[PDB]
Amino acid sequence: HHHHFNLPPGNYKKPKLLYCSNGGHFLRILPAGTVDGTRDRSDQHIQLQLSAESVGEVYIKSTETGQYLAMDTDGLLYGSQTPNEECLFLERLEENHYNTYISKKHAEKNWFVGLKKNGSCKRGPRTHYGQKAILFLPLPV
Repeated sequence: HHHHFNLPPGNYKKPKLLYCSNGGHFLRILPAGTVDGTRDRSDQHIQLQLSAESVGEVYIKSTETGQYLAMDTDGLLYGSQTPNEECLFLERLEENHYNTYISKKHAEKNWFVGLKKNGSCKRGPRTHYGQKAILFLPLPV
């Protein structure tokens, strides 16, 4: 293990919106496969269904398009049509409150899912423990 094992409560029974406290954007996976964030709660591409593959390891999938959130070899988030190694994330509690998602594939490098204040996703190498960009709150749809 390269990381702690404090897990968030909550479950995967229903879809969620992944709200980033950094700028208040919801993670969004557009049909074209791009990933970013939007503050529009009415967006049809921010409803996500998480599922556990192993305790603390999850897939994050767009309920609208079926695409899986994934992080590529250069740390960019993209929507994948099919599940692969780049789609698994270690879901952990952070700051005794938030959910953080570490790329399983690049876990030794501490690459997280994160959104900047302007709503653009952060590239893996630019993320790290301590940032507000990596902190999310799963909200009901």
